[PDB]
Amino acid sequence: SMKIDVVTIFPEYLQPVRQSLPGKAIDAGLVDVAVHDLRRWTHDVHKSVDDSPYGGGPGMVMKPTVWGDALDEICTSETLLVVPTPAGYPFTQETAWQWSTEDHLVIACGRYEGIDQRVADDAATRMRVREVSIGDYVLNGGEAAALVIIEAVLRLVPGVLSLLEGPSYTRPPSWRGMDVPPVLLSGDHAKIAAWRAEQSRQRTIERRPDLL
Amino acid sequence: SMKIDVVTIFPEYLQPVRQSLPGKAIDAGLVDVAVHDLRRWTHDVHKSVDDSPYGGGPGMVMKPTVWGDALDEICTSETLLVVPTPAGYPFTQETAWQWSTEDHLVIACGRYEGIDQRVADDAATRMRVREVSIGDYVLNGGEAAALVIIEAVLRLVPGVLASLLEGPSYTRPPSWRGMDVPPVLLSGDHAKIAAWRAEQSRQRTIERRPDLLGFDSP
Ligand SMILES: Nc1ncnc2c1ncn2[C@@H]1O[C@H](CSCC[C@H](N)C(=O)O)[C@@H](O)[C@H]1O
Ligand SMILES: Nc1ncnc2c1ncn2[C@@H]1O[C@H](CSCC[C@H](N)C(=O)O)[C@@H](O)[C@H]1O
Repeated sequence: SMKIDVVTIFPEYLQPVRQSLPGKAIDAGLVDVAVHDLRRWTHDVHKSVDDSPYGGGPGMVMKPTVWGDALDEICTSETLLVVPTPAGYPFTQETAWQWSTEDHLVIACGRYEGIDQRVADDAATRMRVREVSIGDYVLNGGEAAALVIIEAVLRLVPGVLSLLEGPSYTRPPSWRGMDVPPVLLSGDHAKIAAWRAEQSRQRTIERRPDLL
Repeated sequence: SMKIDVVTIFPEYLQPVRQSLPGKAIDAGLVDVAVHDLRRWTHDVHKSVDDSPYGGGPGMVMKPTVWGDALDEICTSETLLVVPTPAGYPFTQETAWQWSTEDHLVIACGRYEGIDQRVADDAATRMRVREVSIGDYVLNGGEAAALVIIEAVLRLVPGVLASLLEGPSYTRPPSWRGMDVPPVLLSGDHAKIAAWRAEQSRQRTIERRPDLLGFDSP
């Protein structure tokens, strides 16, 4: 069984992935995804989640007192706390495999310039904390990153959801003047495998030379 | 003014586009985002969008005929056709800057094992086509990739407006749970604050992303 708790100021962002879980998996207790509005843990009538950065400059920083109360309530000693951030370690398929056998993931979704660093520092003294980037681009908030992480992790949990793969084809054999490569129809399955390997090599050279 | 069309067999999965920054840019009229159900272009009783691969292998491939009809209707020669795929060129901040100047993005979201390669090949005979990966992991579908791409592009479009990681940030109170904000940040010395932030950035980068500074990855 896996529990995923997401904490966010935009809880509606995660509702479609919640509803996408198959009922059989939920009923079997294989997976439970819960979403929490961070504003439940604000202190003031204005429900403030952010404040000006120490040292100056633009933007805002999310408040440690609010996040600290949220994580105190949601996390336990078994929690793996995931903090999406463009300044994080890379989230990769290896990470997804590792996290797919965790009992409890908590995803803390940030906004503005991120979460006051003492939140992660303090949490790390009582649980495991993982600051991760999903790619070399900047989002406005952690919610889209949470969606990517949830999808990549949960498709590796049974019954829930080096070289590049080459092109794929289906019927019809000829379409808009373009034929499916005839080798694929040849019934020479060793040759087909070699053809696919060369297609993957060429595609990796063209698109991802870093991988070779 | 930008137009983004998203084509998917799961249109409800794109509802998050109405939240947060993409939602506000939608409300401000700077961008119009339309989501289309690919099954609208099917003709059979069962609305079939997939068929088994040629050459063997597991899974299913999205049929070219249905996609070709959809893109015929939605795209023009001016369109930038975005095809998310883990086998694509990397989508990066540079890509986001480039696409932020485009008049029309169409995002073709795959499912199953992906879309028959001739769909992209055919589209490229009349428009620009970009097959892109959003990262070194595997999603079940292109819908989450579309949301990432839309968010990263929309925050750059004029009307809403480096090679290093940003260091840590702090806000009030100055002491919390016995944990202090670094004193330099409280000191008011702008030059010492700038130098500390630059050092924190470079130290975080070599620890977390040594590749960005030209060092081996672990
Ligand atoms: N590449 C990425 N990977 C994971 N999370 C990201 C991300 N890019 C942005 N985020 C999320 O979005 C939040 C704000 S981005 C932080 C800086 C600010 N957006 C700016 O540059 O002006 C982050 O704290 C993180 O939660
Ligand atoms: N890293 C990534 N970047 C962009 N899109 C991705 C992606 N991973 C998955 N997708 C999307 O999800 C769809 C199905 S994944 C495609 C099959 C894959 N070879 C597999 O291992 O099963 C793709 O066609 C693409 O639209």
